[PDB]
Amino acid sequence: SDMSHGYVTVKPRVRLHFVELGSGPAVCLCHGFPESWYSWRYQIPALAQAGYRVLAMDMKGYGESSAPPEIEEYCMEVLCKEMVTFLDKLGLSQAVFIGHDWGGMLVWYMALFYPERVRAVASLNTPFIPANPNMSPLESIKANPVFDYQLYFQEPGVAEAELEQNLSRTFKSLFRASDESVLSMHKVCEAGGLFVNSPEEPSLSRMVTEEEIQFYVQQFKKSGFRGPLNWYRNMERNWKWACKSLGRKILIPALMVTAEKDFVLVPQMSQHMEDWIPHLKRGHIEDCGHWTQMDKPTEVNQILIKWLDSDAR
Amino acid sequence: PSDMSHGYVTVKPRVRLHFVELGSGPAVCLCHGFPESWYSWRYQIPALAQAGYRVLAMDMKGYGESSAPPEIEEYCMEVLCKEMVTFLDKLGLSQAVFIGHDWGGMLVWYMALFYPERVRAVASLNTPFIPANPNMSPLESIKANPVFDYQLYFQEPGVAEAELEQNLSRTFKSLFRASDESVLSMHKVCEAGGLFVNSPEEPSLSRMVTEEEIQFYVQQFKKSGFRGPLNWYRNMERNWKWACKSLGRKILIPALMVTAEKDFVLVPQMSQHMEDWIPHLKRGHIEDCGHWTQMDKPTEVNQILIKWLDSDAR
Ligand SMILES: CN(C)C(=O)Nc1ccc(Cl)c(Cl)c1
Ligand SMILES: CN(C)C(=O)Nc1ccc(Cl)c(Cl)c1
Repeated sequence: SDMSHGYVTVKPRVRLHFVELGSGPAVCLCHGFPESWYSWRYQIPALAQAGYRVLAMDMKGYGESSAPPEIEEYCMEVLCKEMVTFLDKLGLSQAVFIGHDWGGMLVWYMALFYPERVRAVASLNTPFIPANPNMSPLESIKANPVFDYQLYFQEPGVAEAELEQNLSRTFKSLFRASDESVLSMHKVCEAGGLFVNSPEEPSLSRMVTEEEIQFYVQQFKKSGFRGPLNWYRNMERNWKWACKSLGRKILIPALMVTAEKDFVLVPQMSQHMEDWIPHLKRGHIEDCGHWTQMDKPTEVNQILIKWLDSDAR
Repeated sequence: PSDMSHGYVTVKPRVRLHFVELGSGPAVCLCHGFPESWYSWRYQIPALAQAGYRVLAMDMKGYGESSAPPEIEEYCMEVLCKEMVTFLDKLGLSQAVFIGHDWGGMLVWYMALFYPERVRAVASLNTPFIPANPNMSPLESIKANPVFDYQLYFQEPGVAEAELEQNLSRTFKSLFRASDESVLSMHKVCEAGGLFVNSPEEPSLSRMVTEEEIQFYVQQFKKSGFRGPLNWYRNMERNWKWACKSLGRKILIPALMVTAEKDFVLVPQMSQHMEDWIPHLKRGHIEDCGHWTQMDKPTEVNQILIKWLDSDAR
């Protein structure tokens, strides 16, 4: 309510919500899973004070944005085309796209398929992986044992039941520092699911407060986890769309920000990205887990502003 | 509306302001008049955005999707201006160019007077800047010129509301007309019954508007009615008292005064000697242009606004 709330209808059933702060070049912030525009809480005033027009999104299936139950509505192709329509209705020819996690995956696809609409691209934790035309996306998940949670997120209604059971428990178990993390994502089920080692009433992490956790709880009461989980349920569709580009390079200015303690989106996954992205710049945050914006907000703000002032402007 | 980006800012616990947003560049805040909408800037919105400006076309307090409290005090220039400051604060805008028409034009002058640090540049269509006379009554100023008789008719709450809400399609078809098509006789609102006495039950469509454009204003005014819009007129003494607190000071920021040759209420002669109080004042004049400036001559408005923005606001 201290924020300016924007609403853009991209499709007759799809309406995208965003918070707006500041003046200057348009900066579109895209959150990950299971997040909110609120994940960019420390970045919003910092980027606006630096001289940028901040557009922090509530991604499709999250918060005040439309959440259709259809799985097909959450493929990279549909999501990217909606983001282009979002820019068109706002009268923006270009925008700087900064994404984290699943938002980071979206921003790379936006830079690859629509470079004329992306002034500059930045990604927190998520690397740019060029699709292998000879290897199946299911084979890539099963190769590394750490991605076992993704297979558990495939069947609709299964992960939804566990994540919606107790919202306060869900966010308190997920939004933790790496040394405070008790998640065993490498071996999901036996029965317990994602939160087996986590207790019924988990302790509050050093990054978040009770008020911050309760904000995500209220937001996820509106639509649940179906929409957010459907982002994982389009692995074959996204692989086929990424194969359509093949060989082409992202020529626009780019930033890759790696997190030292992110065990799922490891910094080593970002290697050789400069071969596919010639104008790639690098950022690295030590003592930083998966929840980059929450874990090290000061380091994120400094890295983003420095790059925006030199490469995006 | 469905093709537009819709923004919402809660300025007070009971007051929420709606706006349409288009383009990138310096922030340009468009403020409509009475009994209008953000839609009155329909020709200006894509034109200023294409010219390289971030357009914020307001639904003023008491109109459309914006909050409409029944209280008269909520529509005085003091409350309205403070809410616009809060609107800029929550959007993270240090400054914005303020372009107003009619009652919105009055707002932009007060915004430039009391808050010049938040106004990059000020522009007004038809509405002049008149410094309040401390030794002259506000009620006597309206009674001096016979043309402002309709304002006295707009004072009693519920009276004008009943006539304006009776038939919304008839209301907008009788008001939104060119000067040569105008059937209104606002100088004698006492002898006859209402404002639309000379107008027929089913008035003809004006050369400036289409049937679908008239239908938009009808749908918008079904939400809150005419109480909120008419309360802008019911704060004459309160607005005069606030204007007297500034007395002596000049508007030092860049300014533009756009006069309309055929506006019989906000006559171009009312804008005379404005440069004495506004040193950096620029001028614009549209011939064959009635009260509904944006509606009447859209191409002329766009050209005058773009030329002034590129030279005085940048
Ligand atoms: C494919 N991607 C980006 C993910 O699976 N990200 C992701 C998001 C949330 C969590 Cl809790 C985990 Cl372990 C990974
Ligand atoms: C004090 N002002 C600006 C007005 O009374 N403006 C105004 C608005 C609408 C109409 Cl129909 C008329 Cl006659 C005057």
